[PDB]
Amino acid sequence: TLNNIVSSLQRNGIFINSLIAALTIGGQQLFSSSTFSCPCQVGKNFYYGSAFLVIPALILLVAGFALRSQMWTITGEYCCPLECKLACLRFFSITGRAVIAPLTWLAVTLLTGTYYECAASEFASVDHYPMFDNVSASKREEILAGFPCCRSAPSDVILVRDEIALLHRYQSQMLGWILITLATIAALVSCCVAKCCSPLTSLQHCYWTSHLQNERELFEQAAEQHSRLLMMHRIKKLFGFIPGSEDVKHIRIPSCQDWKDISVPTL
Amino acid sequence: TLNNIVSSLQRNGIFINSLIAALTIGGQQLFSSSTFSCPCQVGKNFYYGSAFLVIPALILLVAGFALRSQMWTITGEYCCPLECKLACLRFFSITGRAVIAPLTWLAVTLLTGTYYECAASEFASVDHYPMFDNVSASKREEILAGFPCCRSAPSDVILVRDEIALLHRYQSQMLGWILITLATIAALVSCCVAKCCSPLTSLQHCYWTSHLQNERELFEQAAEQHSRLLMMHRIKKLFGFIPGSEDVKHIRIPSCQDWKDISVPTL
Amino acid sequence: TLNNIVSSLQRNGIFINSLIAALTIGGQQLFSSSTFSCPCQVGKNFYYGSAFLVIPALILLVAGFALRSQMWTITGEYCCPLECKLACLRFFSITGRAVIAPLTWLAVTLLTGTYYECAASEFASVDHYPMFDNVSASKREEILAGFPCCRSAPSDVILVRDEIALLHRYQSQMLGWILITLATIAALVSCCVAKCCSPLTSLQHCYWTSHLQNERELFEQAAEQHSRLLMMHRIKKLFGFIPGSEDVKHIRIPSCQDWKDISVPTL
Amino acid sequence: TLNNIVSSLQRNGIFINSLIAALTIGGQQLFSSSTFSCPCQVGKNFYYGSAFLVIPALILLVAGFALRSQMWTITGEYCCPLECKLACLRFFSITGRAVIAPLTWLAVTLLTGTYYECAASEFASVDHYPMFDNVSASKREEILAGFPCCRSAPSDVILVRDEIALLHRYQSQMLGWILITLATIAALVSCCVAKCCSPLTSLQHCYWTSHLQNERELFEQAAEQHSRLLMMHRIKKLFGFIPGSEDVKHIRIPSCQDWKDISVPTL
Amino acid sequence: TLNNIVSSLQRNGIFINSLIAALTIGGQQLFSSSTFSCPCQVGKNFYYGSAFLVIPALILLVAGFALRSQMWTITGEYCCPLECKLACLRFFSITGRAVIAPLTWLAVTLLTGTYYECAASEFASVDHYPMFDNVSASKREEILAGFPCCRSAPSDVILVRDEIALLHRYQSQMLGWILITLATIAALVSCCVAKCCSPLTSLQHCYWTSHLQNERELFEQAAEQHSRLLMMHRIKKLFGFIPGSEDVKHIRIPSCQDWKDISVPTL
Amino acid sequence: TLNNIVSSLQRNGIFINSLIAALTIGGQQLFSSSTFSCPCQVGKNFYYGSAFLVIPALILLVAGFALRSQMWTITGEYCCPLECKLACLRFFSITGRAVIAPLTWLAVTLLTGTYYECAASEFASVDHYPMFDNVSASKREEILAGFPCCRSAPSDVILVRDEIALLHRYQSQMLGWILITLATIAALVSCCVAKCCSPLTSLQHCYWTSHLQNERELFEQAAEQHSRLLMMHRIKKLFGFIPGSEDVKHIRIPSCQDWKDISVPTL
Amino acid sequence: TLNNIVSSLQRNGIFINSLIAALTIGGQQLFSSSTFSCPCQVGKNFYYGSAFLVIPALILLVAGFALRSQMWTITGEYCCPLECKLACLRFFSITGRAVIAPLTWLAVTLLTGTYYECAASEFASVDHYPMFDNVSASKREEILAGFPCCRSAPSDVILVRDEIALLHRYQSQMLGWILITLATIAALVSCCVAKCCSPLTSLQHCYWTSHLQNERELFEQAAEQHSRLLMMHRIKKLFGFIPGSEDVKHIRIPSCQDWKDISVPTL
Repeated sequence: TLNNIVSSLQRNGIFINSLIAALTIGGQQLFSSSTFSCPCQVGKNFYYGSAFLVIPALILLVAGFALRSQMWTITGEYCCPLECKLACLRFFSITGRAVIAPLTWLAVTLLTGTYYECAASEFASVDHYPMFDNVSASKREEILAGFPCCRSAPSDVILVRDEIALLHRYQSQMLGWILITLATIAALVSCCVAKCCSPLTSLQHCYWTSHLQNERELFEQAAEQHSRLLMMHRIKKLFGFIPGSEDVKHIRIPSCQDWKDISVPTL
Repeated sequence: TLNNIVSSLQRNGIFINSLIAALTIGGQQLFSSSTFSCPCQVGKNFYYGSAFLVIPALILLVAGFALRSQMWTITGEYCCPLECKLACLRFFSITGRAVIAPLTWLAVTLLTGTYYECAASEFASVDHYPMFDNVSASKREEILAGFPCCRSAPSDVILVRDEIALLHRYQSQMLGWILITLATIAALVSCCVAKCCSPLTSLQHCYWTSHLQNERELFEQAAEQHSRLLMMHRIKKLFGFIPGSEDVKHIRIPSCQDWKDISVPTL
Repeated sequence: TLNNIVSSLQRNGIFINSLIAALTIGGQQLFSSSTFSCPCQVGKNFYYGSAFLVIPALILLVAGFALRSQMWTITGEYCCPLECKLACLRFFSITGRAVIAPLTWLAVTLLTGTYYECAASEFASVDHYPMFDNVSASKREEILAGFPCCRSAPSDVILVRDEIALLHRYQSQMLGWILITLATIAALVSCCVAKCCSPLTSLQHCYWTSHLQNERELFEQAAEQHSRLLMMHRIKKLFGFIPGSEDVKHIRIPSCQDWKDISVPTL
Repeated sequence: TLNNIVSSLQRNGIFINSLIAALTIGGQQLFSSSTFSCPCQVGKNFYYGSAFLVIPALILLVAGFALRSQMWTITGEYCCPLECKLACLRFFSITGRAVIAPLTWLAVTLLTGTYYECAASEFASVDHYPMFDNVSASKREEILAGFPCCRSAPSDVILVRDEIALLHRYQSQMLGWILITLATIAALVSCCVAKCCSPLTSLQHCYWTSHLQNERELFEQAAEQHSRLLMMHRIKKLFGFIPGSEDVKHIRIPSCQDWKDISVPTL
Repeated sequence: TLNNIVSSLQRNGIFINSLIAALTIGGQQLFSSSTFSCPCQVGKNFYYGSAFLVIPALILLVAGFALRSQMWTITGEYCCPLECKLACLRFFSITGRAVIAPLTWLAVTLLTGTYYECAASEFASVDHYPMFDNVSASKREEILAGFPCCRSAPSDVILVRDEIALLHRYQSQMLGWILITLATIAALVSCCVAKCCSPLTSLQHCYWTSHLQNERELFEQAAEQHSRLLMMHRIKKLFGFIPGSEDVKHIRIPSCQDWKDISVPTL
Repeated sequence: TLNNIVSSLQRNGIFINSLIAALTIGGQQLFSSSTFSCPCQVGKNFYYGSAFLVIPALILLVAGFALRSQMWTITGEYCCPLECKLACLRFFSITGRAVIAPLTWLAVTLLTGTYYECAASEFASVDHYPMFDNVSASKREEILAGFPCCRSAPSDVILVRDEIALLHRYQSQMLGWILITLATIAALVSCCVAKCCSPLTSLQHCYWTSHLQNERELFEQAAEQHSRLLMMHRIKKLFGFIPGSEDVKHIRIPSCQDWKDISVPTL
Repeated sequence: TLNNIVSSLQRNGIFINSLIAALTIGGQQLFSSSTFSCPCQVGKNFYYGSAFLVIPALILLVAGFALRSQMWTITGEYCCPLECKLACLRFFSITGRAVIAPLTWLAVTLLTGTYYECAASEFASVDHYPMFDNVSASKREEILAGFPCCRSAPSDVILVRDEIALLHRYQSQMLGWILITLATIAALVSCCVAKCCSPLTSLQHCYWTSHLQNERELFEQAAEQHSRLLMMHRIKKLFGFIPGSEDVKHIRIPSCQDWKDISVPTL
């Protein structure tokens, strides 16, 4: 009964996607909490924030594609009629499974806002501030590059610092919501177009998916068993008894040519 | 006996709806407690409050529609007599299941009132207040935009601040109740009209719903088994034995054309 | 033996009603403790108290009616001799089950008294108080509207405040008892009239109720099984084997017209 | 063996009565501890104490009568020889079960004495007290109405207050004992008269009570089963198979008139 | 059922790789936390940081290759047509398993950044610093070599120290991301080329891998059993009974030449 | 099933080696923590550090060789063609098992560095230090010999002390890494040469190892049983019954010569 | 299965030796911690340290020899060809088991060093110390005899005391290592010579040891059973029934001579 509910969960797309999203959230939380500190330099703040913001998204997307064995088969079909559309639909389902990780990472990282502040702490528009008039441009880049990591300046500076930080957090969370909404809308219209383009009815589709899963599992079982039987026959020929046999009555001593023979697997 | 009560709960619309509502409430509580802070800017306070207030409602509604497989089938029927009314009724039941999430999120978020204060902290009507007479309009937008996040001004300011906050909380909770009542009334009249328009009697309807559930489960079971049998026959033809067979007496070595053959699934 | 006592409790009207009442009490306690604060405005105090006092009662009553499936059947009978009286009696039992929630909520909320103080904190009769003579009417509405939420005024004000609060709590609890007594008396006379009007004897009534419960459960079981058998025959016709069969000897490959055929359920 | 001792307790009148009394005591304790505060007004103190003292007694008595199904049957007999006396005896046993709740509530509430002090804190006889000579009658009602809730006056006032409180507690507990004794004596003489008037011997009575319990349970079992059999026959006629049957060989498709037919239950 | 899921995990490449990565991370954390301290010398800081950075990577890579028994067989094939490509593919899978450890160690050690600071604390570009103008070159190497381990100098020195440390941490984490991205991209293009060059189809490949695993396990089982049977026959010849036999009736005392005989195993 | 996984672990070389390494690490940690203190003499510091560093390595190596029973058999073969190479390979496997302990002890003791500081605290190169110019050579050996155990001198001395200690820890850990790398490289090239020199194929080798293990276990079982049977026959001859027999009917009293006879075991 | 692994451990020489060593270590630790205090006399310090150092070693060695029953048999053989060498080998194995205790006790006691300091605290070479020049020889023995137990003298004395204590601890631990190395080397060369001198091959030896163990256990079982049978026959003769018999039909009353007879056991 345990394996019953195990497979029943395995089929559930919702459970697998929720697990992927929860794992991404937790991993991102730990990762940010431990290994994130702003450089607080002048030219290198941007790249530092954008790397954490973007790179793991690409990594996780490429992982979500490459870790699906079915993707390799469909690529082999493409790599050097109806079948084209069916391949497109399988690749579509693969994309649906894979895309959940980069977008959840991006959404949680933007909603938290910590990365964005560091990423765009130099682009702050400072035109109506009383302390920044006299300061030289280079000195301006220096004072502007210090705000996110820490505060050591007088109270007026920490005031303007907190105001800029609040503005940038707002911008970050707004980007997060724009991305969430755009992604859900795109996924909806994409499922709509996929259903519209499908040459199958609503019943043939279920038979199709079941056929795919059963076909893969059955061919792997059969191939493994047939190979084992052939190997067991090669060994019975060489030694003179079947490996599983009990109380074998005839044993054949191998010669010096038989070893040479069984060296090669005949593919 | 466990799966007995599991399916018995699965049928219960009341239990599923209560679970959806409890999960939405808890998720909203955590979400608000962790990632909510007002920008306390001048033009950007509104959008920030309205995003949290509205966007997750749209997200959850689109989710409640799209996650129901039956909706995809009915759309396929619509996508390029009595059947039209039956499709309308199924889509109606789907809507009934889906609508519970956005309205519970909206009701709990309005009753709590925290989002509304930030959302409409600029529109405060300040005409009979003694400190706001002399202040310039821009300075007025600046002092008005600071009240929700924190208080650093003298005691008179914190007094007027607390009064405005109480007024806005009142308005929020009133909107919450208006929405709850309007939604329940609309749901009631909608179920009434649906029952009135139904061409079925009170008994044919039960037979209908049972037929729908049984039809879907049975066709998926049958299709999966038939596909497995056909695949098991293709493998018996290629290898020479049935994958489940024990003590197979005849094994056929595949040729170089058979692999080419079994490459294609014949759809 | 577990399901034995489970159904035995399910039949018990007393247990179900006690559970409904306990759940309403607990929910009201939590709800009031968390999301209740007085606006302490001038015109908006009343509506705020009356909403919490009244709206959930209407909500819970409409819920207690609409969540009973039998009510839908009786409405369908009414919706576009002896049977009329029997329908009246069933609807009466439904009302008996449903009414327990709004009245328990109202009784507990009035006995607690917290809502009533806020609801009617403006209507206080202030004619024999020494501080309210000179105060202007608008200023009077302002001082009167502040008493429930908090006290910041001198000791004389907190004295008169506590006195008004005690008077209003008294009025609230008295209303609570009047409502409890009126409701119990009405329920008693209503059960009396229902028994008096019943055209059945004391024995035919038991047979009647048992007939109703058995009729509903049996027709749902039978209809579900018959639909499953018909579906299993349609699938045997299409595929060539019965879904439950083991070691099927004849498999029929479907054609391109059979899929079209089984697309429609024949209702 | 569990249901054995469960029914054995169910028969025990002593256990059921002890449970009712313990539940009433605990409920009264919680109720008084949470929702009881004196108004400390002038004209409204009395009604406030008398409501808590009396109303729940009436409520619980009407509940103890109305919750007994047998009472409904006997009323139906009365509602529009030996049988009259037997009905009187059944109604007598019902009264014996019902009366335990109001009298236990009254006894515990009077023995505690908290309600009585508030109920009769205005009627105090103040004729030999040195501070009450000069005070005007209205001022006297004001000072007299403040004693129970709290003490803020000088030490002489708190002295006379504590003395009045002790006197009223004494009166309350004395009333409690008078009520307990009167109730037990009345119950004793009432059981005596009931035994004296009973036209049955000491053995016919046991057979009678057993007959009543067995008659009710048996008729409900039989009626339910007979109704189920008749319903199962109506369904066999409509569908063509009995709902419990396994491997049904003949299935009859219903026509459009059969649904109309089975719509009505034939009562 | 335990060994079922044990082997099912054993097959999972993802689980084994995740376990290797987690173990490497934990071991690196402990190792760095306990046995890492900078020498804070002048010429020897570099080698000290580069050893920890690089050497364990080489060690773990050579371990990941050498601990795979299959690698020894393929090397024996190489050591003094289609088979060459198949050997290349097996060696490729071995590389895929092995490479996960050195790159995870390098990535975690660079992302942490502690090693890099010590490794390149001498190469700091000091051209625009006010305290380093006058200092002699040798004294410069001395002050520059002290920053990572500890701070004892005045506040200006600890300021410039913290700035250099932040710059070097930035450079380290950037190198970490460059390495992660380059490694994932190389692995992707490498799997692509391997799939492109594979002379097998998508089905022959599964049969191939299953054949390899079954062939190895079966030949080891068979060889062990055959050797045991031959040994049991040599012992039956020498002693006169089979080691497992019960109630042996004939025992042969060995002579002084038989011991000489059984001394040699005949290979 | 327990003994199943017990033997399966017993075969695992990796598990046994990991256990040996963990035990060596823990034992070394305890040993160093409890019984290690520097003498802080002048001529005797070196020997004291080198003993702990080196002696347990020799001890553990000789133990790893001598505790393997197979080593005794191969030595007996050597002690006063193909067989020589096979003996070399067995001795090689023994060495592979044995070498893991001394090198792990050496690596952990060097990486920790505590022993090395004491071992080479006299050889410190003191040529560019301001306090050591004037001090006489003997006094120099005295001040130099005190640094590791404790510090009682002024702050300048503890400064130079900490610097020397850091330098020596660096040298120790560098030696540790050099030893680890040299050992792994030597083990790799040694396994390579052993595989290259092996006159067996990749399959004959598995049969060989299995033959060795089975041969040893079987001959010990057979020899023990045969000896027991012969002894049981000597006792049956002397006493007149077989030791395991039940309900022996004939008992023979031994004479005074039989005891003399059974005194000798006939070897 | 429990006795299976119990005997399997019993055979393991390594487990028994490890247990002996652990028990000796723990016992020595407790013994030293509780009952060890230096006399701090002049002539009696030496004997006190040497007793604890040496005597328990002799005790434990004599115990390890005398507690082995096989040693008694071999001594009986010696006490008033090939057999001499076989006896030598058995006595050798006994020595191997016995020697582990005295050497572990000596090694742990020397490595700890506490005993040695007390044992040789008088022999300290005091020739280059400034306080010991003037002191008279007897006074020198008095000051020298006080250092180990406690310190009450000025700081210069505690300095020279700690230095002497460190020197003596060094000497102790060096002796410990010399003893460990000498013992392991002697054991190795001794096992080598024993294997070299053994007239048996590598297989006859296993048969020999198994024969010895089986011979001892079997003769004890047989002798016990035969004696029990003879005793049971003497009792059957005297009483007239066999002690284990059930429902004995014939009972013989003993006479006054039979008691005299059964008094003697006939040896």
